[PDB]
Amino acid sequence: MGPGFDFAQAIMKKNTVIARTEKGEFTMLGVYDRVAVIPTHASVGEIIYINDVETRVLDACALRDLTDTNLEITIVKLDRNQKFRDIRHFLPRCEDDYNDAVLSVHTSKFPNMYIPVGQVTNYGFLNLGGTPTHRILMYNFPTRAGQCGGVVTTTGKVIGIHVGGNGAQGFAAMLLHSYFTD
Ligand SMILES: Cc1ccc(CNC(=O)C2CCC2)cn1
Repeated sequence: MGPGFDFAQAIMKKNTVIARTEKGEFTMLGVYDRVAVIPTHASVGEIIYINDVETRVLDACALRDLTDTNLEITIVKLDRNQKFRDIRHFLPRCEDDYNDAVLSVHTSKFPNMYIPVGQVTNYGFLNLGGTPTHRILMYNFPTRAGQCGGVVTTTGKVIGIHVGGNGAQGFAAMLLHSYFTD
């Protein structure tokens, strides 16, 4: 409907796949080459389904900060025959607050879904499903089951992936440029 949504749809059409693990279907953001991200609670194994194709996982790393605190981001390298458009130049370099964000989801259950979530707070610490978690972004939208892995964007930036909510607020893990240097 506006430049926020246009940015969102562009990231969603070229840089997302549907990932299926034993814990469900997730929106999965492709970042560059064969490297994508997913919430760590997806419990990625040796094999994952990508758009319903059986795919070997070449590497998976659950990120933690230098205090050894969960960040809820798993970086996955897929044995896929095709590279993602490199979007690393849309990743923020630092922890920050944002205005006017969109949360975008693409699954069997929620195809082509775009939610204007509004102001995003650098919340920091969250007890997420009983796990101490850092670098959490917060937005005042009642997000629901099925939205985990959804991409959080502003105009010009891919800032996070949706990892949970409490019925009134939603929570995203930050994406930082430093996670994807090579
Ligand atoms: C569906 C669609 C595709 C591309 C575009 C043009 N803008 C971009 O490519 C953005 C830079 C990162 C995403 C707009 N809408």
